[PDB]
Amino acid sequence: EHQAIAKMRTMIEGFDDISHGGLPIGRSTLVSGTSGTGKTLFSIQFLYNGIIEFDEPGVFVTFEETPQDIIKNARSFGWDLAKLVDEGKLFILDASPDPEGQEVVGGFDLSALIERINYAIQKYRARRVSIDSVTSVFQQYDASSVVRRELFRLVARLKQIGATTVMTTERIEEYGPIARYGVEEFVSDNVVILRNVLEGERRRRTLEILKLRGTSHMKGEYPFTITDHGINIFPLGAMRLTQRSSNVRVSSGVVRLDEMCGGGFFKDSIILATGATGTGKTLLVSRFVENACANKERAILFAYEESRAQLLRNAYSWGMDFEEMERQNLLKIVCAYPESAGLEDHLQIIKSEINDFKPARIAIDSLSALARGVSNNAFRQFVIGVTGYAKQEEITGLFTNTSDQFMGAHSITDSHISAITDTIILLQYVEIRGEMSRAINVFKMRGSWHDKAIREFMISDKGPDIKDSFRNFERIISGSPTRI
Amino acid sequence: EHQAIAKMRTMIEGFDDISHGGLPIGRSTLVSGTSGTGKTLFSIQFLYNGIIEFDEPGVFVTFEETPQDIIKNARSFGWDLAKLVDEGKLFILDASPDPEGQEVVGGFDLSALIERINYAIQKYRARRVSIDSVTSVFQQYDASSVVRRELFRLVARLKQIGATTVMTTERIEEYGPIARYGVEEFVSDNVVILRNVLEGERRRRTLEILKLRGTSHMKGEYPFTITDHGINIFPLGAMRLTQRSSNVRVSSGVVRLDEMCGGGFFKDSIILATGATGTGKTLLVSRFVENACANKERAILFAYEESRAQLLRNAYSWGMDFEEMERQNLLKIVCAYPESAGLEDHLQIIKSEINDFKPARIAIDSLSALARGVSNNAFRQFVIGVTGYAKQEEITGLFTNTSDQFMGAHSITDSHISAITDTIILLQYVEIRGEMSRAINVFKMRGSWHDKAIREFMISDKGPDIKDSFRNFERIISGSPTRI
Amino acid sequence: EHQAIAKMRTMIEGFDDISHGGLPIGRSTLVSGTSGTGKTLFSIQFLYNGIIEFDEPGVFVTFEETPQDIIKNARSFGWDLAKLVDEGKLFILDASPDPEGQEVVGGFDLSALIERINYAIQKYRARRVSIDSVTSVFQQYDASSVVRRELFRLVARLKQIGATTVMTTERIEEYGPIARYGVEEFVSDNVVILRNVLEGERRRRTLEILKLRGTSHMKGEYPFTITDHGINIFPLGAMRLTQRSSNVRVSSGVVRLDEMCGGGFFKDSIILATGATGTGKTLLVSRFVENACANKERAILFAYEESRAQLLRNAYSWGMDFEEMERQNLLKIVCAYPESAGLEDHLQIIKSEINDFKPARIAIDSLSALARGVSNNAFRQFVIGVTGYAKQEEITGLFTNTSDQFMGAHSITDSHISAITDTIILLQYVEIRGEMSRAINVFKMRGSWHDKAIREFMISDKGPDIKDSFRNFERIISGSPTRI
Ligand SMILES: Nc1ncnc2c1ncn2[C@@H]1O[C@H](COP(=O)(O)OP(=O)(O)OP(=O)(O)O)[C@@H](O)[C@H]1O
Ligand SMILES: Nc1ncnc2c1ncn2[C@@H]1O[C@H](COP(=O)(O)OP(=O)(O)OP(=O)(O)O)[C@@H](O)[C@H]1O
Ligand SMILES: Nc1ncnc2c1ncn2[C@@H]1O[C@H](COP(=O)(O)OP(=O)(O)OP(=O)(O)O)[C@@H](O)[C@H]1O
Ligand SMILES: Nc1ncnc2c1ncn2[C@@H]1O[C@H](COP(=O)(O)OP(=O)(O)OP(=O)(O)O)[C@@H](O)[C@H]1O
Ligand SMILES: Nc1ncnc2c1ncn2[C@@H]1O[C@H](COP(=O)(O)OP(=O)(O)OP(=O)(O)O)[C@@H](O)[C@H]1O
Ligand SMILES: Nc1ncnc2c1ncn2[C@@H]1O[C@H](COP(=O)(O)OP(=O)(O)OP(=O)(O)O)[C@@H](O)[C@H]1O
Ligand SMILES: [Mg+2]
Ligand SMILES: [Mg+2]
Ligand SMILES: [Mg+2]
Ligand SMILES: [Mg+2]
Ligand SMILES: [Mg+2]
Ligand SMILES: [Mg+2]
Ligand SMILES: [Mg+2]
Ligand SMILES: [Mg+2]
Ligand SMILES: [Mg+2]
Ligand SMILES: [Mg+2]
Repeated sequence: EHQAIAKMRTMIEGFDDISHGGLPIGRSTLVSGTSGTGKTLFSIQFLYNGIIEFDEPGVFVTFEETPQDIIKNARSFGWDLAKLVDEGKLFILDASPDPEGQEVVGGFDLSALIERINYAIQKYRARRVSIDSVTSVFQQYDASSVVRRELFRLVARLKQIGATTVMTTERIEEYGPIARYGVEEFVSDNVVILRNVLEGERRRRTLEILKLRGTSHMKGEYPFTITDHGINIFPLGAMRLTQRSSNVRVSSGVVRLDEMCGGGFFKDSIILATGATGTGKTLLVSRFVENACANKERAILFAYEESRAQLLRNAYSWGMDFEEMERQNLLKIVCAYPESAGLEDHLQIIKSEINDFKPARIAIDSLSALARGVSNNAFRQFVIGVTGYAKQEEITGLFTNTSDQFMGAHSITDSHISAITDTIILLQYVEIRGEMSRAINVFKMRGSWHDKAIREFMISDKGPDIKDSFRNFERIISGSPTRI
Repeated sequence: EHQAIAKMRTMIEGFDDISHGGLPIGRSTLVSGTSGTGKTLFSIQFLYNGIIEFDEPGVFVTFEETPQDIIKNARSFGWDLAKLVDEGKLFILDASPDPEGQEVVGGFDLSALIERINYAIQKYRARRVSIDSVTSVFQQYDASSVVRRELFRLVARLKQIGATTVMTTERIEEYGPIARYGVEEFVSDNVVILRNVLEGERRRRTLEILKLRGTSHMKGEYPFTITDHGINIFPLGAMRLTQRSSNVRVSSGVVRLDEMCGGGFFKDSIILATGATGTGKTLLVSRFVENACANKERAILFAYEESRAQLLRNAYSWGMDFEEMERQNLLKIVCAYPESAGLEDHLQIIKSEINDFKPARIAIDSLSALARGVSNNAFRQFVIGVTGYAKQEEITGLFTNTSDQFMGAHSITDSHISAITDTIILLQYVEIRGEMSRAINVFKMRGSWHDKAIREFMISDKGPDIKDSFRNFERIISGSPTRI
Repeated sequence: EHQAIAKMRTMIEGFDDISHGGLPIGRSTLVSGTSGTGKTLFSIQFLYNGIIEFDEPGVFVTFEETPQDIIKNARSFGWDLAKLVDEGKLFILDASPDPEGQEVVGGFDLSALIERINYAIQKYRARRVSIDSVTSVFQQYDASSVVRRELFRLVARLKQIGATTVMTTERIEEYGPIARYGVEEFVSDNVVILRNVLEGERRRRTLEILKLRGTSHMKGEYPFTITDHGINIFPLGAMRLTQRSSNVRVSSGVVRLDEMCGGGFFKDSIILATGATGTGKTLLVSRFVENACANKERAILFAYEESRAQLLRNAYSWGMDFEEMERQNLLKIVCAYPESAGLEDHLQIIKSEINDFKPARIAIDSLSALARGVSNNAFRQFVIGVTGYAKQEEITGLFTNTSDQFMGAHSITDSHISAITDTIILLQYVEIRGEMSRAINVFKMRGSWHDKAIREFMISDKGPDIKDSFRNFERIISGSPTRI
């Protein structure tokens, strides 16, 4: 690796990519954020992984949380630090005050502390050190100048010993100064900022490596989630554009359509189905799913508009029995409101379910539903994310999109995802003789030829029946054609 | 223990969903909010439910409000604490100052206080403790650093006694620091934020669990309302997408309509009637209510546009007698201006009326009326609300929508709810031979077949007469056809 | 007293509707706001209304203004305080400092005053007290901490005393902290905020009951005014949708029009005349107002576009004499530019005059003129106000609206009021053979059946003459027809 600085791996999903390999060894990383951002979690996970993956003893210095609590809280992610303390791989160095205390101590303690820590490190042959809430130590009565010396002194001796350190710091504003005293930022070798931005009553956690003296790294903010497994990062912009592509074809579930697509959809492709309410995107999805099961293949249907029940009532009405699909353990239906969590979550949920089910086909009914509230920029990042995972996973995926206006829609999508998709399937109403008839169309395909006709189609208990084109009409797209 | 972190239930409607079980046992939780946000209410309702639901004795430490008052006010919600005091189930520890104050009390009190609290905890075998305004205590002449210690101490000692406590703190900026000294947030293991956000002369009460060291919890803000039954929170993002579905139909009040819908509306469905003013949605709504009492069933009509008297005058003129409807106790008309309150409130009023009247059918005349002033995201949240609640209750609901523009409308809804609804009914004006005639169209029906025609219809004393389509016109969807 | 919180009416118009009863008895209510928000006025009008409505003596404690001025000023609203002081009903407890003095007199008088006050309370059998500018007292040299103690002592004492008080406080920002020391907020049992919101060089006073401990109240801000009869608040959200409705008919003033509305306008209804400039709204208004005089009924015409003198001319050129109308005291013209006062002030002026002339009919020439500048929500809130009052007052109302664009207007009103109105009349230009001809059209009626034809009409010295429809045309609504 062409980087001048030797790094250690956090083994924290996504972090090592963001930091181009992990935390510089022998240095210290300031990890700061507002309340409940995941600082303690980040540092504990840092020592944990260190012990489990590389047998690297760790020293956890705590200034506010009690050693029992640090061990009790860790059980939230099924981590047993008590077992590690007994094995002598983890040492929690208690430096929290006692509920009786006095006044004055943040100085010689800084010298006593260093000596304490050098003892633990030497005794336990420690390779990693995280210092949780150093902020609270000189949070006794100090100014910025006194803080710079004490921190620098701490960091400096830690570097002499050779310990790779992680120091947590608190902030009050999500975007203003990096840390409380506006001094930590510059004493540290590297700086990580954990945010938890509000905006729209939802909460989005992001991680940012602001600086790493010596090497490069990914810049900006990256979304993450805390789970029963700790921190989980998606470097959405680290996603390389090297997806495998094959000319393999797969049916859509509708024979006539497959012809229209010049032999069916591609396996390695993303399909977009757009049209106004009532056109039949939801239907098309059903048929897309069923076909994956009719060939003994798994498929997931992430529904964001219809209940699990309704999805069954309507599917049966179109024939195709979903009950059996789930029993045979070939079709897995999800279902959840887009307002039940921000995009990151939705993205992460979609991924796990893709891992705990090895789907060959996936269907997200209504991206345009996920687009509610969120800003366009946030949505497209979401669309690149789903769309990208699916691609690198040889997982054919059909996406749905309802257009904000029936008849007259000038754009295939109000979100402008169009270029992100390989094959687009357009549905639309046609006002013919006082009636609302449907018309299906294969607008585009990248590897195939595809039919260029705008066929009309009817929906029956049997399903979608693709008929013929309105040859004798003008302005079909307008929605209100003229008979010529 | 060798497991995660046990939680205690607060029985506060909604909160135990948001917290994934309730408050972390053996720990304290900082509940802070600006003036009048519900901090005290929350703390009394935490003790109260702990007594009345599990018989867990409670201690209430008060620092400003007098014990007599605290009991006086609880009456507001039909809470008799004085009774619980006598039964030794609840103990109100008066720590409030006397009208003849004295200097320096930042230590004697700290341990003298715990001494008392502990004494009380042991005496009444209290399981719950809630302290009101710990803020006021060091509001004598202290700085953040001194504040941090005192809380660290108060919090630490309570832990030792093993008390599951609720601590109240006051703010000053709805989105400024979480608490008065920007320190409390980091000392507490758990933090709850209660907000009374202004915005457009209206106030919206929300609740957020910023963090609970040790476990998971729903993130973000959640709207709640303080009623005669205390705090009521609506985790609008917790409602699952597991609504029950069936092929059971229900008439509309319009037989020709029922025909166009393939045999009537589904009971388990959401219908939406859109069109310009004058087309006839308020009509379709009455014709809906009636049909619910002719089959001796109970229905509620939430009107926000026309008064109660008018709804009657116009209903009689269409025939159907609303008078009898009410007497027979099968029909209940509410009526109230959308400006009379905020969305959160309206949503609740809708629900409580559904509970006290066991409705079969429900209709909201003009969702678009409720969309006045309020942002779009707030509205959809409302629509998802009243919509899913109905869906899961087996309630057949009809929702009215008045598109901003007569003729030319390119979208069924300006708000864009058309995708959350099951069946869409479209009314529109059609300029014919210098005349303004109507038309009706069953735009979409998820489970049924429904008529695809745009039938013209007249309105008389008898009601709505759905005639034929204009099979000899072009561009009818535009309002100004072209005879051919 | 083991009952809910009992309140005491302030008799301040509107306040008792918002506060669900009035100020809670025996408790102190904080009332703060920026300079000149009506603070003093409030407390004072609180002690007055008491003396004159329930003969409850009152004690007024002033710390800055002199008793002479407090009385001299009250004269601004026709309140002879001087008299009430004599009749021992009101006692003004001067507590203002003199041009000379000393210092180091902190809580010294705070204790002495709580006596002087108790004195006058018993001495005059006082039930209501009001302390104007408590803030100015510790505005000598205190910190937030010293302020919280002094206020708690005072409030506590007055509470023991059993007095129902109103304490005045000053703010510096309309939307920042509640009171100067951000401490009063929490010390008070009730907090009311008076705001004098600037915004576009226009000032809008609003009052808000932030909290009332132990009881319910209306949330949010509320516009109010300061007139010669004291504070006047309009609970526009409190107005119920319980308006009386009848099938009585009345005449538009245009026979042919009445026929079209199927027998005329309903007495209990609101008519909206919509059209581009020149169409003729001011004509219908003229005609509508004249008709109420022909039947010796009183009617008011609130003109916001044309002057008194001009209305006369143009109306005499149409026949109808407005001169006699006024002599016969059957017609009352108003006239004022919308720019001569905020919506709040207009709405009131509209109401006051309706009370000083018992109108049976009402005409507002150009709602769209009142819509100038003001935001859309602030407008609808004015429409609903005027619309409602008229409605519950059995007064027939005709409101005019000029659409922003002539020909092609795709919406009746730009402000969207159309769903707030019972009867919609639509005037429009029709380009036929290179000439601009008119057309009248009864868009909708909630009771009657009305005509659906779009009839062209012409204006002469006789007034409006409704002719025929354009049966042989196409795209009339558009304004640029096509003959078939
Ligand atoms: N199993 C879990 N799943 C999801 N979230 C969790 C889980 N366990 C803890 N959390 C969340 O992790 C956060 C706890 O923060 P954490 O313990 O990482 O330290 P911190 O927020 O950085 O600092 P502080 O000590 O000031 O709270 C909380 O927001 C909490 O809800
Ligand atoms: N049994 C059936 N027989 C005939 N037509 C049906 C039947 N079921 C559904 N349909 C038709 O299909 C439409 C249902 O739309 P569908 O579920 O396919 O998804 P969509 O229109 O793409 O998206 P959305 O959920 O927004 O409606 C109805 O509007 C209706 O015309
Ligand atoms: N029965 C009730 N129904 C509706 N709202 C009520 C009722 N009783 C009280 N309220 C409202 O509840 C709020 C009272 O807040 P509460 O006393 O619980 O705590 P706080 O204001 O956050 O803190 P503190 O009381 O110590 O100042 C006020 O907004 C009040 O008007
Ligand atoms: N007795 C009647 N006979 C014939 N037509 C009537 C009668 N009453 C009302 N109408 C017609 O019905 C329409 C009334 O509309 P309705 O009250 O049904 O609700 P809407 O148009 O959907 O919404 P809103 O009128 O509140 O804006 C009028 O436009 C009118 O043409
Ligand atoms: N007759 C009146 N008509 C219209 N406005 C009036 C009349 N009398 C007084 N006002 C207005 O009323 C307000 C008087 O405010 P007031 O003295 O009651 O309280 P304040 O200014 O809020 O606080 P403080 O007087 O303690 O400084 C001013 O804005 C003034 O212009
Ligand atoms: N004596 C008259 N003879 C013929 N037509 C007249 C006469 N007076 C006015 N008109 C016509 O009536 C129109 C006057 O409009 P009017 O006063 O009725 O109000 P408006 O058109 O509704 O609103 P606005 O004030 O914006 O013009 C003129 O544009 C003109 O065509
Ligand atoms: Mg934190
Ligand atoms: Mg921490
Ligand atoms: Mg769908
Ligand atoms: Mg309280
Ligand atoms: Mg309407
Ligand atoms: Mg209506
Ligand atoms: Mg849709
Ligand atoms: Mg002033
Ligand atoms: Mg308070
Ligand atoms: Mg005019």
